Amino acid sequence: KDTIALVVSTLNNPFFVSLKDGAQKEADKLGYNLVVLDSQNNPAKELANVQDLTVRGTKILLINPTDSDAVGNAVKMANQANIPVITLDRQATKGEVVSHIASDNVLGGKIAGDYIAKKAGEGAKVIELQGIAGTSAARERGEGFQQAVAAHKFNVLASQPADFDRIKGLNVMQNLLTAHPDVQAVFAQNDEMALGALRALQTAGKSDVMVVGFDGTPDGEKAVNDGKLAATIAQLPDQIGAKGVETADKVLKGEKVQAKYPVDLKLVVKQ
Repeated sequence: KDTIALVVSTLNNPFFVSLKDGAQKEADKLGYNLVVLDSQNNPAKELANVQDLTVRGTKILLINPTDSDAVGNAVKMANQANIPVITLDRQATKGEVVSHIASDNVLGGKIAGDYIAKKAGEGAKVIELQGIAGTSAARERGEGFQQAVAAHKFNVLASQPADFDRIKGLNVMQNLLTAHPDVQAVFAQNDEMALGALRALQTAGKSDVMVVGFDGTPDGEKAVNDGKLAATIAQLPDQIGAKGVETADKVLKGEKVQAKYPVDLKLVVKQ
């Protein structure tokens, strides 16, 4: 029985427990023994986990980095030991990686935009609240939304960062609202920003302006069920873990794998 190892950023969040669960079910299904190591959101422990795995002759390393920049050296221990590395959710800035499996953030953003078109109409006047500048999530969600901006002929009144934060989402939306009162819809690159933006619009007496979030968090999905948030984009973390294990399998069977395998996601609306 061959062993596939999974170094997970943390098991303290439901998102990553699903990622582990999806990886476990797929591994069982493909006939592998999955060794799971928790990094406890600490790069030093992640580094120790990868070193432990190298000396125990692991065939492939599935690693969900605690941080893209900090994982560099952990990937390098695996690279030198000749253990193929596959990243999950977060990319590794440095180090040789055979494949990266994450959500299809581009499709996510396009989905959000298509929904805005469905409810606000073609050529709608929209505002976009971006995530932290430089992060891959903000970049990919942004280009996905731009695909919907082109296809649906959206007029983007404003597009500014709110750094994936609820308080900044609130304050930025407040500023943009007064400067662009003709806004018909908002696309926030995470539920925190969307909720922040919702709070801002509620305070100005503008709950007729639809807000679309992203992430499918407990708070985000709750807001959709209450009829506050028009929608959210839920990720499928279990599918990231499953696809990662399957890609490891293809690598172990002597196959050449794609660099990326963007995982599908779903539009969450009321009902």
